[PDB]
Amino acid sequence: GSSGSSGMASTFNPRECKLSKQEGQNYGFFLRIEKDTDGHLIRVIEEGSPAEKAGLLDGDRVLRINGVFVDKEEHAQVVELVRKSGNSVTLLVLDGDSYEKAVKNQVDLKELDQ
Repeated sequence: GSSGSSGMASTFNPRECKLSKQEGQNYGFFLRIEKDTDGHLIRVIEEGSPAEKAGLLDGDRVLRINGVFVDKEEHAQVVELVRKSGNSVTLLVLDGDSYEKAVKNQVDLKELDQ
């Protein structure tokens, strides 16, 4: 059963990303992780790359990948999705402050749908 809810609590302002690359070519960025760190880590952001153009910064946490909550998923679960995603991949990056306030208020982040 799909019942409609009434009375939202709070909602953050996530940043959407639209990456575009050719078949065989690379995006420019890579999905990495850091010890004792929440969310996903993004390092190796080449210059003038199609990955950064999407406001992609270092350490940026990708709430969901291609429109899929990848918080509990494994580094392998994401990377793969990014591939099947297609020529164009979407990513949702949240601000540190916001994220922190979320992980602290146990606020469902997966819900965040830009």
